[PDB]
Amino acid sequence: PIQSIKVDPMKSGGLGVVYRSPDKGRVSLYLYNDGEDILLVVDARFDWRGEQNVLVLNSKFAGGEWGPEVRPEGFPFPCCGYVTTITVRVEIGADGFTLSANGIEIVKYPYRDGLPPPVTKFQYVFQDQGASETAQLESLSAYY
Amino acid sequence: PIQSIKVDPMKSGGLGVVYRSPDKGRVSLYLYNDGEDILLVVDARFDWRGEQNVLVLNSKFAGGEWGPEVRPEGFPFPCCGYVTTITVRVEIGADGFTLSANGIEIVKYPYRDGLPPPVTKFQYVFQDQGASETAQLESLSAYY
Amino acid sequence: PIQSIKVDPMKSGGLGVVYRSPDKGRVSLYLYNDGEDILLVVDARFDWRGEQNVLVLNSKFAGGEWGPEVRPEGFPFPCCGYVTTITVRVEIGADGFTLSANGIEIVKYPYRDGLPPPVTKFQYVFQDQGASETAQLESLSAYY
Amino acid sequence: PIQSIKVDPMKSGGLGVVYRSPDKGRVSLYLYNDGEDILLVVDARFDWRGEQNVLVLNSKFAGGEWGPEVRPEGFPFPCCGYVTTITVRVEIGADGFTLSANGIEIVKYPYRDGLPPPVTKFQYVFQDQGASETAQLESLSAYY
Ligand SMILES: [Cl-]
Ligand SMILES: [Cl-]
Repeated sequence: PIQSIKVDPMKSGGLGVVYRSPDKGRVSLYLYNDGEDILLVVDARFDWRGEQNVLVLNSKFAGGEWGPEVRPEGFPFPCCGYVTTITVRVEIGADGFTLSANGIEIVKYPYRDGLPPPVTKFQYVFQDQGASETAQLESLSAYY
Repeated sequence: PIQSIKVDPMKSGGLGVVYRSPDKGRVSLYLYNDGEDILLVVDARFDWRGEQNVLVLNSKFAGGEWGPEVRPEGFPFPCCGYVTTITVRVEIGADGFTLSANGIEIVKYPYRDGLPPPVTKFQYVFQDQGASETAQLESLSAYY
Repeated sequence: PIQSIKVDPMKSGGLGVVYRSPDKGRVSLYLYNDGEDILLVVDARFDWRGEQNVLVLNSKFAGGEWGPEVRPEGFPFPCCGYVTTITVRVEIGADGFTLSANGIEIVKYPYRDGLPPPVTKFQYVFQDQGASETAQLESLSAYY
Repeated sequence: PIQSIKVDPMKSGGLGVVYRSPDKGRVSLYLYNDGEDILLVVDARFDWRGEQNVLVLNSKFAGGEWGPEVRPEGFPFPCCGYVTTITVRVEIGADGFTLSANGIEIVKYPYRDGLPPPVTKFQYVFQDQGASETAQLESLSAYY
């Protein structure tokens, strides 16, 4: 449920993960810096603390709390309570992260008010919430 | 919208399509033989004539009637109006077909009485409802 | 050893094969039309009739003569007797074909005078010399 | 020419890299532990300090020098002075690392005399030796 990869000062390219999704709970992806700030989170919520099939993007500093939430239409959660393999890739952009899933671009996310790269840790977290089918991680990836 | 490949008689192997899904309408996969009998159709109904996110399997002779329709679950229909990229593979068994989507098995279809392989056609058909994102086909593939 | 797919008239798109190579012999890719003219053959000679690791492109009418033979370089022929997995794709241009192996372009073949697309057959043929590892074909693929 | 990924205590699974090979020089892959020992190196030598198209596997402790060298037949170096995309995956086995390339297994390598996992850093190094076509890294990967 927790694993991660730790990379050389990544000021370009993209990280990516492949996982089997879960019917409940959520699957978050963390993009830390050296200060251990959160340059970005990608929180896909399958069935979480009240909401289904919701995608959240945010960023905080280590010590302070969260910023304005981003919910973008386009994340391929399955309907019907199903589960499938999802590919998510995060591109390290010039003016921001660019997120896509299963090869289809979800959204551009400009770097938060003084929180630019490099990314140095990339982290997958699954948090269960009573899931009949738990998430399964297949792969973590840095691209150059 | 309508595309196919003609193989050499396959009795062993598998077939694969890759496409971006539509928000409405349906996407059908026809496995024919010589006589243009449907050994199996895989009808992914995203929104079609009053069904949402419905997987239909079945078979009919060339100019015959449909058999009883199998309705499996586990098909990565995106929630909430979305479109994603789908990967679908059918393994041509010695028993029946084995259906998969995104590296995940959905169901076993024992061939219908009188409709064994050889398969010689693999067909893609998309049929529009009122979809704002029509499906676009990517790849058609035989596996040996 | 010998396998193919029949497409709908492709004038736009690409075709793909994936195979494990042999140590000796050759592997040819034929792009036919209706009249069974060779719009293009891609003849990878691993050891064939006194050529080692030789890439031959060419075209002939159905019951006609070969044209002048193009001999490109850059084809991932394994060294030292080895077998590997090859990925070959041909893009059906508006100019000619674009040849690729393992995500890498090898050459541009402007269609031969009188042999434009539509392509309707994509054929794989392996011909043994004295190879201790015969080639085994994996996938045949049209791209749209 | 140098990049690497740093992983959670990997006692199973496999690491992998995708690169564009170089016409000369060599491309080494390092599997370190926490002591910064070398659990394994995978040195593919395209054109190195006297030899062509040679594959070397070894392991040392941090302070002492190398062990017995392993050269396994099967690495897909290109002939002819060419370059192509190579996929190498290293599986973290029960009794050893298991190496394959382009989906074809090269060899089992049992853990060196008291040098078992976990792996914690995975590292790509290209060292040039007058190369007309330098290696290009595409991706580093941990598999679970
Ligand atoms: Cl027909
Ligand atoms: Cl014919």
